Amino acid sequence: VASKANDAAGDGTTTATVLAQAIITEGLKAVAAGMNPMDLKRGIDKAVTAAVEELKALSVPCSDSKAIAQVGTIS
Amino acid sequence: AAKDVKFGNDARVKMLRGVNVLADAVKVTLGPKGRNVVLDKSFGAPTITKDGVSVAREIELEDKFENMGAQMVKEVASKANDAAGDGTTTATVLAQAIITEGLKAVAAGMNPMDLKRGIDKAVTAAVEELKALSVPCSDSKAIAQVGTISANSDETVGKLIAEAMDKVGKEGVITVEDGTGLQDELDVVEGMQFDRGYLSPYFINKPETGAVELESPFILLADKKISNIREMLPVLEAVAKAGKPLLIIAEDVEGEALATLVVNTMRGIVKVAAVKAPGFGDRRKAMLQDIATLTGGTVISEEIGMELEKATLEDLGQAKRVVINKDTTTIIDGVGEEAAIQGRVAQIRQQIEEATSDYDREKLQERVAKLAGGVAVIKVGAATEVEMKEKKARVEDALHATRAAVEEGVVAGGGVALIRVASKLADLRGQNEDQNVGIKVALRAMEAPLRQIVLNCGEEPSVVANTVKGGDGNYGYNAATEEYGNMIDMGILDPTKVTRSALQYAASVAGLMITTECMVTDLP
Amino acid sequence: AAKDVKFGNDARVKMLRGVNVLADAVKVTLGPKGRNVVLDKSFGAPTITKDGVSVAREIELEDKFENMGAQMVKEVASKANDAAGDGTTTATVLAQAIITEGLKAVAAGMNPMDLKRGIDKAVTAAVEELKALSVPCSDSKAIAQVGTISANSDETVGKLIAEAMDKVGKEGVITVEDGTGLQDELDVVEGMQFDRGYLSPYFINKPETGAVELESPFILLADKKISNIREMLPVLEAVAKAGKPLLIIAEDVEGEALATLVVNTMRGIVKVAAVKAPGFGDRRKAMLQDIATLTGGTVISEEIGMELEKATLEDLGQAKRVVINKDTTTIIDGVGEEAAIQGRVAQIRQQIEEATSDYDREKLQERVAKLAGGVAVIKVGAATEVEMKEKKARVEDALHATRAAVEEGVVAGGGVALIRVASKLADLRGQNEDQNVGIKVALRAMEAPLRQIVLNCGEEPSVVANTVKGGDGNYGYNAATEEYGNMIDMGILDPTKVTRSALQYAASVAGLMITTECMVTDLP
Ligand SMILES: Nc1ncnc2c1ncn2[C@@H]1O[C@H](COP(=O)(O)OP(=O)(O)O)[C@@H](O)[C@H]1O
Ligand SMILES: [Mg+2]
Repeated sequence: VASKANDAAGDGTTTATVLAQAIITEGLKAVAAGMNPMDLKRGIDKAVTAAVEELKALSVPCSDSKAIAQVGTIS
Repeated sequence: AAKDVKFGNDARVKMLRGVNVLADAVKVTLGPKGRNVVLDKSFGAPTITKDGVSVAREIELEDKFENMGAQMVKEVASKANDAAGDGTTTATVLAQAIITEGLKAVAAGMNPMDLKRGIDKAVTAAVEELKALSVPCSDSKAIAQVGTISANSDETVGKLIAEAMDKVGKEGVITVEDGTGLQDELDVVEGMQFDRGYLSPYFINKPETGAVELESPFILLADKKISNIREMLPVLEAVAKAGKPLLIIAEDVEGEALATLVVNTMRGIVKVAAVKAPGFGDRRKAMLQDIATLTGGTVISEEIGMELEKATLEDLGQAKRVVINKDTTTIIDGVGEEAAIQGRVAQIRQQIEEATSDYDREKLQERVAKLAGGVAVIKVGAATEVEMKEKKARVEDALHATRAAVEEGVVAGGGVALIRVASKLADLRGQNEDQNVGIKVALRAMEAPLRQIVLNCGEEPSVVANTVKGGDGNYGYNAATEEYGNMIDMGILDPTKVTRSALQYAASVAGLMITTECMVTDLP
Repeated sequence: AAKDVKFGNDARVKMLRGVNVLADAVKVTLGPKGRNVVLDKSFGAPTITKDGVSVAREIELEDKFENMGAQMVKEVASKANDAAGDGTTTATVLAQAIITEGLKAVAAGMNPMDLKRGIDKAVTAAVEELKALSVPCSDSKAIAQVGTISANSDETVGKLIAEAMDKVGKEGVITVEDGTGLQDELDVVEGMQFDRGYLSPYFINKPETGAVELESPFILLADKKISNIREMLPVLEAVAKAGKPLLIIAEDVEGEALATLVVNTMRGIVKVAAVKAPGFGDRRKAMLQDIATLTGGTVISEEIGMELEKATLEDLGQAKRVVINKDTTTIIDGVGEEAAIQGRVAQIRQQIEEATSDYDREKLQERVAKLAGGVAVIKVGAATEVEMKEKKARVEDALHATRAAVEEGVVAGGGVALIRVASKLADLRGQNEDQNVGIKVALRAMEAPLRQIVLNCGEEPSVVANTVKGGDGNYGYNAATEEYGNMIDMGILDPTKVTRSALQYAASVAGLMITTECMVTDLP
């Protein structure tokens, strides 16, 4: 995850890693509760396809020099 | 003594294994078709047994901790039996079922406090459901019914119990003695029982019952706390040369004279036993005087000046028998004059005229009850001595289940009742998703006994379980004959008390463990 | 005996682990929703408990050093309880909090002596803040209030305490006895209590209280130091054949006769106990004569010629009860004549006319007080014996918290008070940057109890902590019901004495450790 995140945008690799550790922790806990892992997956994926649409909706264009300097700086 | 302390997970894992060894050894004996456990015995040949209570008693593990696990379940499952008359194994079997699944849950990273809540709810709910499934046992017909079944199809055992209850009441005290002829006998006789047990296990002279049986002994009725053995020497030397046992009823008996009387009996000259007096404070005064009257004995009150050093046989009470156990003393046939016992009744009955409180009226009534009410004795008749003390044993078994059947009724016996109540509350929810798991753990635990009976029989559990669940009420599987039917009709029943007690007691120790964070014990 | 010596860091690391095992085992039980600790017991089934005092008592480690750590915290937390009535656990939990964080600091290379200064300031300041947060408890209404809450919503317990204090004063001696009926009783009776404890723990006959309870014993009032057991043989043989206990009050009792009386009771014939006389020098003369008068006994002064070999029962005093603990003796109902006790009062009252010093006047007054002031006894009534000695226990609990509430008032009980005082002094500075760390270590240690209560309940600590901080005064979280509110209104309160004591005591041992450079012990 950490690696692909990087080939993709060259940033957010830590975030990615943090999310994965988190999906895994929680998911495995639910597998121990006796849930069906293939469904836990389908749920996770549905949740995500939805999240991505949500993000594309929150996204506002970054086009002025100030905004660009801001992403640069934060990075 | 330096201790070994274990925390959280370690603590609980040790506990789990401890309990598993207990349960795995004890559970294989559950059905009507249990497997054998071989129990070594220092001298001579080993013991082959299918009796869970016997197996349990032997379980003690090397790993302290692991041991503590096992000993904990043992303790509580024995209490189940203490209060119900059975279930020791069932309780253990269920105890494992919750502990296993709950304990996995905590270890997976769910909340212990919630898991307990869920289990506890699931139990509360099932206990209710049990009351609903429960078929009453109230009339003489029903009494004799559960008696006969509980005594293994023997219709005459059912009869004798029904008759005893028919004579002294469902509450009245019924005891069992060895029979003198081939004929059964039922006699009612002046006597009494009170909720007070032996002061030392070393008083037990019938190891198989965990009980003290004393043959027509003298009874000492002191009123002080017997601490010194000195007060005894006159009375303990008269009842020595009289070649008879001696029962002591007083405030208490402190080590100084207790530990002496203990070693004095367990391989020693005068064989005796002592128990605390019934009641406390202002009650015990008259409550002890009642037993005096009943046994024609004299009460040695310090508040009058008399001491135990100033006492002879003429002061001691007398009764043709007396049995003590863990927590009950019952005296049988008191030599106290009829003119006296009926006289005391007249005194107390009058005293009820006071009616200053519904507590005082009811408390004086309980006293009239014990005294004039009497004790019903069953003498078990048989052809041979082997048959005799065997039939005698089943009569005691049946009496147990019947007293229990009266109180809370009976239900499907094969595990069935538990399987049933569980499939009923299969929507049950909590608030935490963690409490759900709690409820489910508990629910699925309730299938354990049936699944185990079936397994022991060499049949498929899942298959029998599923079809028992498919039904309703007391429809079940009779592992003995492999037919489905109405378990009660088929004569496979447990008193409600016992199935409940088993469950509640299993649940208690499981919750306790699921919430244990620390464990302290001695160094290996 | 060759020793093993550890220095500086080694020494402290060992100490830390020692304390951590103590605290980690004891702390899991803190809340109204504690977890269980399983405590093995040689024979029989283990003990499951949520009682930190019980857990602590068992903790002793193999690694000496590590053990010394644990034992040190144990000592000091028990003193907290000694002086306040509670907090044993809380003290431990806070003790860890400081020790952990302070001890990291020292190891990081900061100055121990400053770290102590900072902690000690933070504490001094918080103790003040506590006095400010404190709500008084003075009138009968307030007494009964904290009583009832401290006795678990039982309004009748609050009443009886309020009534007792209403009879013999907020100072007056109040004891608790087993009840004879169903009714509570409150009687005032001639007696006395003085700050002097048993000479040997082996005198304890009630292991659960760590106390000596003797039933209407004779009282020996010697005036010399009892060293030889020879002086005893006449009196110790009369009180043997009298079948009664015996209390000894004299200068002291030296091993020669102490160690003999010790083994003479712990599994032996005459069961007795002895304590030192109250006061020293010229005071003890009359101070002992007071007890004589009160018990109608004779004082055996060597300065008169009488010896203990020249003493019979007629010389011994008498009282219907007497309880001794670690450091208190209180005698209940002395048989001394009214004409005598009132006579002695008249003698002493007159003697106050002297008024040569505000020390002599006040000292003769304390004597009049004990003698004519009397002792108020509560008899706890109940329906069953189990209920009885249970209710009796909560009455003693409540009495404890009430005596403490009177002295220093009450505050928010959920850890809350501590969390509060901490968020108040959150600017506090020292001079060393090292002293700051000291203050901060201490401040943040004050959140430990709340954080822990919350944790034991399975809720988030940080979140509950933050919102308790967000409020004012006695706003807090009630872990039992999970509602925020006014802790005092909601009936969750600690006497101010106990919260303070706990804090101060934890702070003492923490600083002691942070300033420890060497540790000497025996070789493994
Ligand atoms: N001032 C700040 N306060 C809160 N979040 C910040 C701040 N500055 C940067 N971040 C966030 O921290 C995240 C960290 O980026 P970084 O540490 O490089 O993780 P990654 O490798 O996943 O990019 C970014 O997602 C950004 O949103
Ligand atoms: Mg980044």
